[PDB]
This record gives sequence, structure tokens and C-alpha cells, in this order.
Amino acid sequence: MPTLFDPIDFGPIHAKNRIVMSPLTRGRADKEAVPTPIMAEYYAQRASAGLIITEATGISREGLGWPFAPGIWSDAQVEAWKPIVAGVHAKGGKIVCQLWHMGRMVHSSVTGTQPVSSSATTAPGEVHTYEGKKPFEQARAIDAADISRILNDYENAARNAIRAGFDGVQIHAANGYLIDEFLRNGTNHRTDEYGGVPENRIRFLKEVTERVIAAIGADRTGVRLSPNGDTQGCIDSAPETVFVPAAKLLQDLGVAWLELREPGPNGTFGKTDQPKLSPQIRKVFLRPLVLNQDYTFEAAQTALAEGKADAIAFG
Ligand SMILES: [Hg+2]
Repeated sequence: MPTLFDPIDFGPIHAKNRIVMSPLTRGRADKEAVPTPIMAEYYAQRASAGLIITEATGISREGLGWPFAPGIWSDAQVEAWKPIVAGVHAKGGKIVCQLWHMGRMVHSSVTGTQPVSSSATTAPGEVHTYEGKKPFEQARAIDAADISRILNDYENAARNAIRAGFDGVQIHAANGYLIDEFLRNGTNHRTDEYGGVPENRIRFLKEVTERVIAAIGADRTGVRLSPNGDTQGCIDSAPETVFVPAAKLLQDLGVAWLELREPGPNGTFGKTDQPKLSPQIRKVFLRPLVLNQDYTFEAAQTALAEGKADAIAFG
């Protein structure tokens, strides 16, 4: 029965309503990925929304390949977010920081290093750089040390989020970035614990999630997933083999909520779940499920009313 105007809770986060502002990568931060004063206003305007998820924010330079994106590994960065975050709260808002490791979707001319991924692969297309576009470089496959470091940067990133004042964190595990790369058999060829069976493709996610929930609480922790990707075109043959278990695990670990990004209804009047994911995921994940599609309001108001999701994302 709920509507977009009804309250909802994300763990301890008492969201005023069921709208989620989840911005695309504005890209207006400085070259050291420190937020800037414009960003205060950009975020403060969106305070009316039940909850705000930030633009995806780097946990590490290695993982941040997008020019002028912000991050949150540094003390400087934390200090910059602070006023931005407090701006939002002043206006009675809620806001949660989105944790990005781009994986293989970066260029070493920006990260200063070779792209890292679950396995040594090369993404298709070109990549943006402060010098304009370029051929993707092959990646190198993460090893145990790397993993331990990456895991470090995620935990630090979350902790730093809470230091700046975020009401929580969302682990970005979606859109063919680093965690996604591990989950997909096509991007993951490892023969260690982290590869092979579905249960192993899942391990990397588990381990990231575990650190984070250990660090600030499963009740302040969300994950974003995107089985058919972030874009018109793709359709995962059998998303129940990995993604459902993924979700089941997230339930069990205590995770507060789950955004599920899915390239948006194809007509105007075209269907909401087309790919009928939510019912599969609802089967195993019982807390709030956010659907993020590129959505007209009427469309949103629908899904929510049709039971498909508990709140809806826009940007
Ligand atoms: Hg994205």
C-alpha cells in the first residue's frame, strides 16, 4: 500500500519519504578529488528527498578513474565533505555516501597506476581522461596483498564517511566496476578462493561488505547491485545463480537496504521491472529494496504501488 510520500526507514535512518536522489557523476571536485564549495549547494538542494545517495565517491586513487570525481580516503577530503553533509542535515535531510572502486574502468593516466580487476582483462571502448578519450589498458589481476589493501580502503572509506557526518554508506557493487567484475564469470577467471563457483565470485563482495558492516554497522550499510547493467541493451541470462545468492547473503549479513539499478522502462508507457528482477530478490532479501530505473514519476508511483519496491531512485 505505500506511496512515494510515505516515510520509510533504512536501518536507523528515518527517511521523510520514499524518494531517493542518487545523482550521476556531476564531476565537480578538484584534481585531488576533494569536494568543492559548489557541491554544498548541489547537495543542499536535494535535501527534500527522503534520502540522498551521493555521486559515486572514490575510496582510493587506484579505484578512482573519473576526472574530477571526489573521493574520501584523505583527511582533506573528509574535511571538505563535512560542511556539505551538514548543509543537508540543517535542512532535515539524510545522506549516505557511495563507495566506489572503479576496477578496470579507469585509465592509468588518472590513477597513476595500472587498472586492477579480478582478472587481467581490457574493457571495451575508450575512457575519459583529463586529456580526453583513450583506449583502455589491460588490467592486472589483484593478488592477496592487493585484496587486503582494497579491503583496507573500503573500511577506511566508510569510517571516513561517518567522520564527515554521513548517516551511512552504500557500497557500489554494480555497473561493471570492481566488485561486479568479480561476480561475473566473464570478468573473472581466477582459480583462487575468489573465482570459479558462484559462491566464490561472491566472496569478494562478502569480504568488502563484512569489513564495512564490522566498521559502522550492517544497519548503516547498503549495497547497490545491477544484474542487467546500468544501460539499455544487456540482459543477464540467469541472474538467479549469482545475484540472488548475493542478495540472500546480504540479508543474512544484516545489510540495511539494497538499491537495484536497472536500465529504465523502454517505452514511456513501457513496463517497470521488464526483466522481473525484484520478485526474485524479494524472495530472499526482506528489508527495503530501492529500485533505480530511469523513471517518470507516474512510472515510479506505479511500481511502488504494485509492490515491486519500497522506495525509488532518481538522478
Ligand atoms: Hg555509475
